[PDB]
Amino acid sequence: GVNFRFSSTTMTVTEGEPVSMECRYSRKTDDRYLLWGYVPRGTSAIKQLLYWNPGSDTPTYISGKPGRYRAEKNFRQKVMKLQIAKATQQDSSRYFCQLTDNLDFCSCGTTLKVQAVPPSSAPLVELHSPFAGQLRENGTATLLCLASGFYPSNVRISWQMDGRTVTARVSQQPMCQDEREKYTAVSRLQLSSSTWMEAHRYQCTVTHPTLSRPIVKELRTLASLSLRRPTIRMIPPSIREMVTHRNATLGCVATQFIPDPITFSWMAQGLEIPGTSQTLVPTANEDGSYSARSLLTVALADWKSGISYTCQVPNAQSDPKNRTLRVEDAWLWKQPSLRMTVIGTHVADGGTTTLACFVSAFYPGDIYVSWREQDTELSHGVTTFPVRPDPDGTFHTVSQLSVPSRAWHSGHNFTCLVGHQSLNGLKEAQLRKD
Amino acid sequence: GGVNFRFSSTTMTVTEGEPVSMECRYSRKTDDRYLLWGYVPRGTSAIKQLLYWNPGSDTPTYISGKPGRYRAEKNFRQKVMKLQIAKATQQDSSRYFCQLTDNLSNGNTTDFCSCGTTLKVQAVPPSSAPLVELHSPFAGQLRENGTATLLCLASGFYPSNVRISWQMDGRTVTARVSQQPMCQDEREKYTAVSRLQLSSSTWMEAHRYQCTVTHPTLSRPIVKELRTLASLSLRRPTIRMIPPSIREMVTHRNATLGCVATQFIPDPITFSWMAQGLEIPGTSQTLVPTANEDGSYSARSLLTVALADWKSGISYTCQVPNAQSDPKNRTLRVEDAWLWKQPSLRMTVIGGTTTLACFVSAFYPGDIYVSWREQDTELSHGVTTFPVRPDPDGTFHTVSQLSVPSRAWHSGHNFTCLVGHQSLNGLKEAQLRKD
Ligand SMILES: *[C@@H]1O[C@H](CO[C@@H]2O[C@@H](C)[C@@H](O)[C@@H](O)[C@@H]2O)[C@@H](O[C@@H]2O[C@H](CO)[C@@H](O[C@@H]3O[C@H](CO)[C@@H](O)[C@H](O)[C@@H]3O)[C@H](O)[C@H]2NC(C)=O)[C@H](O)[C@H]1NC(C)=O
Ligand SMILES: *[C@@H]1O[C@H](CO)[C@@H](O[C@@H]2O[C@H](CO)[C@@H](O)[C@H](O)[C@H]2NC(C)=O)[C@H](O)[C@H]1NC(C)=O
Ligand SMILES: *[C@@H]1O[C@H](CO)[C@@H](O)[C@H](O)[C@H]1NC(C)=O
Ligand SMILES: *[C@@H]1O[C@H](CO)[C@@H](O)[C@H](O)[C@H]1NC(C)=O
Ligand SMILES: *[C@@H]1O[C@H](CO)[C@@H](O)[C@H](O)[C@H]1NC(C)=O
Ligand SMILES: *[C@@H]1O[C@H](CO)[C@@H](O)[C@H](O)[C@H]1NC(C)=O
Ligand SMILES: *[C@@H]1O[C@H](CO)[C@@H](O)[C@H](O)[C@H]1NC(C)=O
Repeated sequence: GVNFRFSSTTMTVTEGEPVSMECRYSRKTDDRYLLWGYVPRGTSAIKQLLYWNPGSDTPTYISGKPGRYRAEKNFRQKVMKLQIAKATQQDSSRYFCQLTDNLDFCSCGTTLKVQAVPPSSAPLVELHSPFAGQLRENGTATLLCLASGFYPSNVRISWQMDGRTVTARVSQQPMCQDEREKYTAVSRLQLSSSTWMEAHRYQCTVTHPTLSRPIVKELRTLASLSLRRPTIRMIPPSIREMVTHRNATLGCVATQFIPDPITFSWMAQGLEIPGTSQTLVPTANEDGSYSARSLLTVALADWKSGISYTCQVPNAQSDPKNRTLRVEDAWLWKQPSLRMTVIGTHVADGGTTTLACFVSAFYPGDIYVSWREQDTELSHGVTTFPVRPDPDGTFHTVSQLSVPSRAWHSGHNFTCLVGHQSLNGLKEAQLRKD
Repeated sequence: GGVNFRFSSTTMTVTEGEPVSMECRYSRKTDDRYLLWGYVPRGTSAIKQLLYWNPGSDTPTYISGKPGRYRAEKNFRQKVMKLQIAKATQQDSSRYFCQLTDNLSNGNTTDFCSCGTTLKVQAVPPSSAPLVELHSPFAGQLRENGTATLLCLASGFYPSNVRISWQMDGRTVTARVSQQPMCQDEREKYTAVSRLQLSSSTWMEAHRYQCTVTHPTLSRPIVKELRTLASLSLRRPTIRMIPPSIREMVTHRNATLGCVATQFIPDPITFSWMAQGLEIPGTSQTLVPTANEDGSYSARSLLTVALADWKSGISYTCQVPNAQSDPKNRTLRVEDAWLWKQPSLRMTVIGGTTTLACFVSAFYPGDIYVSWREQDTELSHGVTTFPVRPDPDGTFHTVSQLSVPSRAWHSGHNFTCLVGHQSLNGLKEAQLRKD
C-alpha cells in the first residue's frame, strides 16, 4: 500500500478549459479495481472519484456531480482517462490513478494547476515608413505595421493602397507572446521604387474582437521630387566680357533634386568640344534642390559667327530649346546710335558739369557704356542707367558722367565708348568744350 | 499485486546539457521496503533497474557501483526520493519510474508498485542575430508640432540577452525610455521593442537620435541614427515694411503703409497697427496668407493714413502674434524733415522724332514721380522714366525722356516736365519750347 506522486511533474490548465489526465498500466489481467481519486483542498486523504470493476469498462462514479467528470478505461490500450469538463480553481489538487484488489493500494499521482484566463486587451497599432516627404530619395521602401499588447491572438492585419486591398509583398512574421501572455504581431509591405516614389494612399487595417471597428492607420504620400527631370538654364555671354576680354563665356546652370555630382558636356554645332566636359559638385538651395554651374569660353569670332552651343547633363530634356546659346540672326541686329550732350553749365568753384550719352535704336538690349577722359578710363561719376525697350522694337538708355568743372573748362576730350554685339569694335563719341 | 503506472498526461522537458532533477513523494510511514529508481531503455518495454536503497538506509546503492551521470538522494523524513542527471543527453529521453517492492530480483516480485513519467530532451536553439529598425514620425523640417515617439525594434534573435539604449547628441538618455516585456515566437526567437517619448519642444528641435542594440551574436553593436533638422514651423514670422509710394501720395493724396508677414504655418495671420505705440482702432485684421515657392506662406496688410499724419513724423508699427519684440524693422516713419532735398530739374533736347530729356537731381529720398504735359494735356505715350540712381553726394538722380514727333516740337508747343517728391507740397514744373 503506497501512494507515489511524481512531484517533479505537474499539469497546467486554463480556467474553463477541459483537463485530460491519463495513466498507463502494465497489468495483463483485468482483475483489479482501477480508481481515479483526488486529494481535496485542505486535507491529506485521497478521496475517491470513480472506479472500474475488474473486467468492466463501465465507470462507477461515486462522488462529485456526474457531468463534471468523464472517465474512460480501455484495457486493450492499457489506458485509464479522467477528464474534467470545465476546470475551476478548486480543481487545483493532487490527482491519483489507483489500483486495488478490494475496497493493498498502489497509486501514482501528479498535481494540477489552474491558471486564470488572461485579460483581453486591445492591440496598439503603429504604422511606420522611411522618409515619406517630397524630398524623398530614390529607392525601395518597406512599410511596417506593428500591433502590440493584445489578447487573444486572433488579430488580422491587412494592407490597402488607394482603397484596393493589397496581397502581394505582404509578409507577417510569426505570432509572438511575452511573459504576461500578451501577443505581438508585425506585418511588412515591401514597395518597389516606382510605386514608392508615386503619390499614393497606403493603409493598414487591424481587426480584433476587442474592437467594434477596425483600427485603420493611413500614410498619404505625394509624388517624389526625385523623379523630376533636371532643369537646365543658359546664361548668355556678357557684353562686358565680349568687349573687354574679347572672349565669350557661356554658362550652364543645372538644377537637380539629387545631390550627386553633375557632369556637364558642351557641344558645338552638335559635336562635343574636347577637353570641356567637366564634373562639378552641386549646391543645396532653398526648396531643397541642388544646383551646379559650368562655364565654357569661346572666341568672339566663333560666337558672332552663329555657332550653336549646346549644354548637356545626363537625364535632361531632349528639346535643345532651353539648352542652346546662339547669337541671333544677323539681319535682326541694330547698330546703336550715340548722341552726346552737356548739362550743368571767374568761373572756378567746385561746380560739377554732367555729360550725357544717349544710346538708342539697338538690338539686342545688352550694351556696354564707358567713359574716358582723353586716354584714361573713368570709374568715378559714371552712372549707366538700365536699358529700356522702345515701341520701335529696339532699346535705348542714357549714361551720365559727373566731372568737376575744372576738367571741362580746361578743354579735355571726354569720350563716350559703346560696345555692342552688332559691332566689331567700340563706337566712340567725343565731346570737348571749345 | 504488481503494477507499473505511468502518468502519460505528464512529461518533463530539459534542454540538452542542462541537469534534470526527478523527484517522487511516497505515503509509506515505515522505511521497510526497497525503493528503487528505474528507466525503460529506448526500444524495449521492460523497466531496467538503475539504482536502489536498502530498507531504512538513505545511502544510495547504485546497480552499477558507480553513480556516473546519475546522483540519487533519499530522505525518509520528508518522504522524498530525488534522482539527478548531470548533462541531459538525447538517449536520456526515456520513461523513468520510482518503484517500490519488498523483495528484489526473482522475476515476478508480486509487490512491484511503480509510478513513472516521460523525459523530453530539447536542443539548444541556434543563436541568431537581431534585425534592428529605428522608426519615427515625419522627421523633416516641415514636421508638424506635437509630441513624438521614436521606436527601436529588434526582432529574430537568440538568446534573450539583448540591450537597447538611446542617445541624443552623443549623451546617453534614460528618462522616458519604455521597453515592453520581451517576446518569443514558436522558433524560440525573441523580439524586443523600445520606445522613447519626446515632448513637442525637443522633437521640433534639431537633434541626432541614436538607438544602440548590443547582442552576443554581434561582434560590433548595431547603431541606428536619425538626424532631424530644426523645424521651420516654429520659426517666428518675418515682417517687412513697405513705405508709401510717392505716386499714391501725390495723386490720391493718401499714404498707404504695407506690412508683409511671412510664416511657415498656413494659419490666418492677424495684423494690428499702432500709432506712436498706441493701437489704431478698426485696423486689426486677420487674413489668409498665400504660399510661395519656399514652403512658407506670406500675407500683406495695408493701412491708409492722411498725408499730414504721415509727413508729421508719426511712427506706425505693425504687430503680428508671436513675432520679434524689437520694433525697429516693424515700424514705418518718415525721415527727419531737415534731411529732405528738393529735386532740381534740368531740361534739354537730344533728338522724324525729337526726344526731350528731363534730368531730376539732388533729392532725398529716392522715391520720385515724373510726368509729362503738352501744354495742358498729360502724356503717356513715348514717356520713359529710368530708375533712380544714387549720387556720391548722398542724394539721388534720374532721367526721364519723351519721344515726340517733330511736328509738335517744330510747331512750338510747351513741353512741361512735372516732378512730385516727398520734399514737395505740390508738383515742380519745368517747361521747354523751341523758338
Ligand atoms: C485721404 O485720406 C483722408 C483721411 O481719411 C481717412 O482715410 C480714408 C482712407 C478713410 O478711411 C477715412 O474714413 C479716414 O478717416 C480721406 O478723407 C476722408 O474723405 C472722405 C470722403 O470725402 C470723408 O467722408 C465724408 O466725410 C464727411 C465729413 O466727415 C461726411 O459728411 C460724409 O458723410 C463722409 O463720411 C472722410 O470724413 C474723410 N476723412 C477725414 C476727414 O478724416 C480722403 O478721402 C483720402 N483721399 C482719397 C482720395 O481717398
Ligand atoms: C507647439 O506645441 C507645444 C505643445 O502644445 C506648445 O507649447 C505649449 O503648449 C501648451 C499646451 O498646448 C500651450 O498652452 C502653450 O501656449 C504653449 N507654450 C509654450 C511656451 O510653448 C508650443 O507653443 C507650440 N508651438 C507653436 C509654434 O505653435
Ligand atoms: C531607384 O532605386 C533602385 C534601387 O532601390 C534602383 O534600382 C533604380 O535604378 C533607381 N532608379 C533610378 C531612376 O535610378
Ligand atoms: C580668349 O580665350 C582664350 C582661351 O581661354 C585666351 O587664351 C585668350 O587670351 C582670350 N583672348 C581674347 C582676345 O579674348
Ligand atoms: C523652355 O521653357 C519654356 C517655359 O518654361 C517651355 O514652354 C519650353 O517647353 C521649354 N523648352 C524646352 C524644355 O526645351
Ligand atoms: C533689420 O533688417 C536687417 C536686414 O538686413 C537686419 O540686418 C537687421 O538685423 C534687422 N534689425 C532688427 C531685426 O532689429
Ligand atoms: C508756354 O507757357 C508759358 C507760361 O509758362 C507762356 O508764356 C507761353 O506763351 C506758352 N507757350 C505756348 C506756345 O503756349
